[PDB]
Amino acid sequence: MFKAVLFDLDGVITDTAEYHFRAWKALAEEIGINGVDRQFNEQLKGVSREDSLQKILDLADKKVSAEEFKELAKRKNDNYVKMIQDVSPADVYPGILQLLKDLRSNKIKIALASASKNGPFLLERMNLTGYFDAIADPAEVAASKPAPDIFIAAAHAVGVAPSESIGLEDSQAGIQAIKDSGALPIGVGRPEDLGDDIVIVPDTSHYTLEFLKEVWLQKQK
Ligand SMILES: [Mg+2]
Repeated sequence: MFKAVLFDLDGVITDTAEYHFRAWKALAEEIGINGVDRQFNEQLKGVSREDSLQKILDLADKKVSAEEFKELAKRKNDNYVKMIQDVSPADVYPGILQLLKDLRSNKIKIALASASKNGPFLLERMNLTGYFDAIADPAEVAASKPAPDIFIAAAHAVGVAPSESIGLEDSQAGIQAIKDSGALPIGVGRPEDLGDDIVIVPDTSHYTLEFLKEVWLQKQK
């Protein structure tokens, strides 16, 4: 039986991409760049802060200095911090709170496996701090997803080996990170984006303790 569940933040617990979008839209409007709409936000999914800023500058074929590029990326981060003050328990994805309650009552460890520098603050905004046993130590993460580092760190933070854990993710890079950590991946999303080899669920409402137990026992063959 598994002893821990390692949670990714964006796309599993909540939608932080929406707040990243509002941050980028605020920056674009300030510097006078049109086109940062909902359809453009899809080109920013799973893309780094630097490459995302470049895509926004590309919308106006705008060239900036290395110093101004750094300043704009900083200004976006400041915008993001202001945007996330609005995160509330209403932001929690369906089924996640009940899963957290069920894991805690069954003495199964809960860890946050996120590359977010605002992870604990977001859990606090969502009233989820009491369910989390530990957050992955950023000092033990040398490389990001697809590298297994973050999931290995999350498992270790709750006192378990990755092999005794289940990892929940919405991205292909994150699924690969769980696989290489030794933990069992259960993905969330469309089969067109994630692939056949692992167990995938359409949405987070399917992430029940009953289902996690079933999948775990099935993969012990
Ligand atoms: Mg994610």
